[PDB]
Amino acid sequence: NNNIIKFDKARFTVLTEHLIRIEYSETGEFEERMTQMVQNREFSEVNFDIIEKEETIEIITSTVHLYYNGGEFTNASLFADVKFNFSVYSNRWYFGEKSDGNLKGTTRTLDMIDGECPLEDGIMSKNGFAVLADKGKVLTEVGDIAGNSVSTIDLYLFAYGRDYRQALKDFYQLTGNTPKLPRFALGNWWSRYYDYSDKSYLALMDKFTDKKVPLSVSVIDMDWHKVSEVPSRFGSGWTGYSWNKKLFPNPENFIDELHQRKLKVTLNDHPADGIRAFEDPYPQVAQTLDLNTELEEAAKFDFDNLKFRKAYFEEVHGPLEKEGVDFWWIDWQQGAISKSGVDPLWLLNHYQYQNAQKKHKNNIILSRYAGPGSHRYPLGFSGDSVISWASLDFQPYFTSTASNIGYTWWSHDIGGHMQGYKDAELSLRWLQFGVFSPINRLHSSKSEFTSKEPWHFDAVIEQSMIDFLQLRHQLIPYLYSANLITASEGRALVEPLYYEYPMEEEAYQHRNQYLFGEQLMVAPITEKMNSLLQMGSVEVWFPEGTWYDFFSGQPYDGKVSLKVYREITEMPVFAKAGAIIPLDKNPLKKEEIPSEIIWKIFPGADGEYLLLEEDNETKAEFVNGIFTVTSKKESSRKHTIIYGEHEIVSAKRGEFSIDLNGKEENFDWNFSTALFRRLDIAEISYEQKDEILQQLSLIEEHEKQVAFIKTNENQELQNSLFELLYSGK
Amino acid sequence: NNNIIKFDKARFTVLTEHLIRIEYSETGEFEERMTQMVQNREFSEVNFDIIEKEETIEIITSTVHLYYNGGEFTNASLFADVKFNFSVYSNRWYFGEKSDGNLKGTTRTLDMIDGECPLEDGIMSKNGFAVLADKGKVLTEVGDIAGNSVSTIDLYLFAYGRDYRQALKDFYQLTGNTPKLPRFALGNWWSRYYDYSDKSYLALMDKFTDKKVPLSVSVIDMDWHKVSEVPSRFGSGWTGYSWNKKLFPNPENFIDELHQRKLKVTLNDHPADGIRAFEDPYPQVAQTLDLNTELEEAAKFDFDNLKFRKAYFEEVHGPLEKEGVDFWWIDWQQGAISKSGVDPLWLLNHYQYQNAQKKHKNNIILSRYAGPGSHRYPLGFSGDSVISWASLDFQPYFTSTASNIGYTWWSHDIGGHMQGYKDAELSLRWLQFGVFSPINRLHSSKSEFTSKEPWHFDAVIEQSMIDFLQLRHQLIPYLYSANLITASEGRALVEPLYYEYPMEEEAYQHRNQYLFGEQLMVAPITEKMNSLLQMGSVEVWFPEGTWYDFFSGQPYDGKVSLKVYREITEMPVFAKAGAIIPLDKNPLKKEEIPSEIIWKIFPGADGEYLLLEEDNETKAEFVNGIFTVTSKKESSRKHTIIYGEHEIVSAKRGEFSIDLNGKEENFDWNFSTALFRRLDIAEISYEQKDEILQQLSLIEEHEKQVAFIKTNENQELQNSLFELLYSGK
Repeated sequence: NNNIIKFDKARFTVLTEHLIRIEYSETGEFEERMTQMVQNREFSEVNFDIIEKEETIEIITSTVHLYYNGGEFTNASLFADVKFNFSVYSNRWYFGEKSDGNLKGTTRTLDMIDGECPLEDGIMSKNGFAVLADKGKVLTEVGDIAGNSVSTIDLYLFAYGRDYRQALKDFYQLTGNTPKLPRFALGNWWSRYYDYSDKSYLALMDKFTDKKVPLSVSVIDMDWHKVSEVPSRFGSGWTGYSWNKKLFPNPENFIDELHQRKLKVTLNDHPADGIRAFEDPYPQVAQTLDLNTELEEAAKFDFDNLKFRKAYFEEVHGPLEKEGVDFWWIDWQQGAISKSGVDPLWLLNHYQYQNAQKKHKNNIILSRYAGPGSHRYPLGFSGDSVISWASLDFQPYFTSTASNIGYTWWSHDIGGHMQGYKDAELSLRWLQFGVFSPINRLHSSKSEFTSKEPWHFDAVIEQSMIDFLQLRHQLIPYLYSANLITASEGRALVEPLYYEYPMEEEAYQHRNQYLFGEQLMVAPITEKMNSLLQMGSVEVWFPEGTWYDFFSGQPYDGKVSLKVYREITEMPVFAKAGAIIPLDKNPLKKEEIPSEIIWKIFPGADGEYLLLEEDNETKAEFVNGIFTVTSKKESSRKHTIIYGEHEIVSAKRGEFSIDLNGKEENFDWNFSTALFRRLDIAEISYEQKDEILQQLSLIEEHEKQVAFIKTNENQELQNSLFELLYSGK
Repeated sequence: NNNIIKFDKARFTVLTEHLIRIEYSETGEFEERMTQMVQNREFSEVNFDIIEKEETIEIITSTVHLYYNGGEFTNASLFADVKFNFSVYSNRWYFGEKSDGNLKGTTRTLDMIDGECPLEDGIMSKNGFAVLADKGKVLTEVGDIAGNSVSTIDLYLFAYGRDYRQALKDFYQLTGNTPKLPRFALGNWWSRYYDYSDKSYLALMDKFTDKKVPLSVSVIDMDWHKVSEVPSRFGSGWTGYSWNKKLFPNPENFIDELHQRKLKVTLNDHPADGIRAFEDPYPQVAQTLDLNTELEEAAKFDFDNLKFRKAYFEEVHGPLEKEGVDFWWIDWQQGAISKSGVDPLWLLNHYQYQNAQKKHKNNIILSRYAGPGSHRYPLGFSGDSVISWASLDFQPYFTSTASNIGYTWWSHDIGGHMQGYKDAELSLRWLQFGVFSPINRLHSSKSEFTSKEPWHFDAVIEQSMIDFLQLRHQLIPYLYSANLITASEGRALVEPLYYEYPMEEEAYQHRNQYLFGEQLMVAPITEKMNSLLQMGSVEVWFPEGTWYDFFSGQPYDGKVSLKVYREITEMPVFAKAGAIIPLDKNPLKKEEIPSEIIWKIFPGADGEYLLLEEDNETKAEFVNGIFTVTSKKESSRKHTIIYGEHEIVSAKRGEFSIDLNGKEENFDWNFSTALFRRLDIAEISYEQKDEILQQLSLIEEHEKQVAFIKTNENQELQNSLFELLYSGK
């Protein structure tokens, strides 16, 4: 290509104006094969300039000067200046050195993490550049490990400035797009490390139905297989591939019952102790792998070994798949050691994801993060988080930041995995976040005390959990459409604020705040409520424009940073004037695609929404007060229209256009009602409640209502009252 | 041997079913010579299985699968699975990696340690396996350093599960048994970093006698030699080999006076500055080592050098030994550097222990820990601990954990060495521990304020210290018998609870609690007393069975974890029903072996005790209430029998049998007396004392006495009263 330049023992490939591959080869041969990370180096031709001398080369694009002075790559011989002024003297990359500015990415797991842990770098930087080292093995054409690259140094310099979305799109072009998820992945999952029987698991699935909680996925954790029944001469029962016949006497019939309830079924797989001589598949595996059965030779876990992988997929998983297991939960915690030097977690996710496509279209796994490019193998499984306010407070930041290395389908144990402390409000706050996260999978530890069942809790917590779990299914149309946008356009469902607002300092100062698809902005509450107010709070940054609480219609004039207060049953989620959000009208109804969609419109601006589905595209447009719905293909689907407060049209078939210029724009939300409710629940003096209600009702001028609350001795009560006055301004 | 297998460049030796040597050699030659650590690889033949293929080998014993995949040893090529289920996924050893579970061992020294310090691994693990790397030099047949092993990797995989005592016995078979100590080592030692004269040292030894404190050892610290009198051109006076003639004008006569008092004598040796030209032995050493005397060439410390070692033993130590020095206190603090790569501390302990056997049978040194196998050179000397409650609180755990690397004769500075803070109760608690430790050596810093003399303190502390110092000499028969059991059977005097109770979780949760020989269980108090109770406390785990306070007879029904309270003058030490403890009846009487033994019997079960002595074995048996004493050889020894409370037989000669079925089984200890004493000393309100005494006397039902104390506002007083109610149940 004209986009390739060789100099001394180095090779430079200008992939985009903002992305340069940098290689070193001792042997004069450079690597064309794919790697664990890189799937594609075919990019459209771009313009750049070169200054090539006897001893030095300079490559010049719109955004970077890359310099190479010959010899081995050192911090002195290989370095780059960006053509940006985001910093005073952090604008230079030096080979092998770290600079300030990296917005971070993700890490393997939250196992044993109570609150924060360190993250790896991503490709996004406030200073406009990042280097992504390719240290992986080469692949063959069909995707097996081929050994060591002949490019013994192979780097990708990203110099996208603060065009983070383009950086991520081009990262997906280099490393491969995220595959499409199946719609079932986006519903509620039930999971618990608990020794259910077939009977008690079905009873619980039937109780969810009776309780009006919709589920898409039934997880069965490790007590599906033998555990205490494993003789100790074999080691533990952590790894298992044999049903516990007491609990599951007829596994296929049990899985058939979950399938009749329209559930997908996954089993926990702890692979590290392989297939030992007590296991039901051991005689077949022993025959295939020529094991010494009289010395009970184990088929040890070895995902570098083609014959082992084949026996694992065909003879260990295969029989369980025939019984109706839909996909695999790979729960790998036993380290990064293999003879090849490839992390066994990477070998599991890569080969198991590929194997899962044989039985079902667009199938998934559930496994931990295996490094850059491992987004090709959804879903992410963060693991054994400690049950704490601190863990919840980290998790939104964790989730949105992961988009910076393209890993956009994290599934967290909703409510936390293990250890930690009981607090029903923590459980409820965690579920609110989970509903507005990539995947909503309830899971817990082996404790008798950690079930995430809503009815574990009091009547208030129970009803709120059921409400949010129903909301998750209402959101599946929006989630599935965003999923197809991830797969086709390389846009994350969960974005940090700085993707949309890269030049706004406040977009970097609200770590737990994020965009959720294109129409919603979420600010989860991740701190225990103030008992004096009976409300939790978070500081929300409202960008320029008019924003509405998604639930209440409470309005906010951006741009402003404002502390917002919500009761434990309520979550801060916001939509702009002109937002159009589809919702399943029948979230409890078992059906492949919604028979009815609610179009929820926020007045005050034009807008539009494209609902992508398996077999259709439906465009909702709101222009000069006219709402129009059209689709590629016709269907019997019935559309409901909600304009602000009011249901305008109920269950109307086919394409149509309705004029909403006539209709009531304003939500009911009003200062006086909200004021009365905040004062009423507060655990403060009745004399203070009486004085605040009286004075805020009597005082007419907005500035004097604010002066009145400014004298209040309760500082947090001032901030709560200020939120209502700001919304009522 | 059939117990030897070669594969690729590796050699495996199956020493036991649970112990495998693993070697790598580039040259095809493997090491048969002894090392600093390993003295013996002759073990009886054992059965095991092999699966040997073209590219891999598996060795299978009753407890482990060892795998080697060929090539250099890496975490991928060399690894082992244990045949135990003590953990879910910590059952695999990987070459060069650490696993969870190690119960730890010991470290060189407590120099400058205030409380806890990190310890090295031992051979014991809760998960059932440990690797002990042999990184030492090879020895010649006679025990000199021969250079580098030809086994450039040489490892010992221990896979004993929780059979910790067998692991330790087989470690002693590999590394050599601990030698027998001499009986004098087990008595009280006096030491102080203080510039005594011959006259003032003898006066102090005569004051111990007048004060009824028995001593076995007289330590003379570094002010024995010139210190301030050393010209500064030579460096410091820390190293010295020349008597200070002002303080010791006639050293042999002074040592003769200590010998007439039946004391053994040791001098501090700081070896690091060698033999400099001012020293009394320098002219002889200079002649032997061909030094340049007109340039005052020093004989620098060089224990790699055969001629230096010979001149050190014969011409430096030899003259002081002729004056009557019995053994050497090696106080080495000057680092681990030598030309050979052997730690100078190891060279000192190895060669000085060997040299000490020339002048006396079963002689000792006193020196810091020099790594695995250095138990062959007793005694351990932990050094310059900081005087603190924190240091004392670490020391029992430190001492029992050291058994896990076979280093079972730690001598700690009793009361702490230096710095820290005055607290007479800390001094008394420390001496209580020391009496129930491997060695009871009182020692202190150069301060005018840190003497460990009992009469330094008030009359209460003084009497209690004298009482415990007398108890140490009463215990010498028991200690000397345990010493011969260490030397002959490889059983530690001090064991962690988990040696006896490996499957009891509570045996891992009482770090300062230990077995002391086979008949006593000790729970030292290592925290300042609660001034409200005037008592200190420790949580004691009582194993299954009936236990008695060794001192009071207070009973405890196991299994239970119970906080116990003792006045500062009292120590928690416990014996089971059926325990038989010999005691010297005449601890102040200077005599080589006790002329009279008290047999202290705890009623309620059968038992037995074997008293091993220099020239006799005496068996005490208690079966169906009949007490029998027999011996290999006859003697004039007189036996006293104490059955629970009562002296049954006084000063009876020879073999005999007495029936104790007739005699009073029960101790005097009673709830009411103990209750009155705890309330009486407590610094609480008299109204509370009156109400507790009245209500606990009136309320008849045990459950209602416990309910009454459960309402007490003083939580620690509740726990103290609960201990008495539990013992009275």
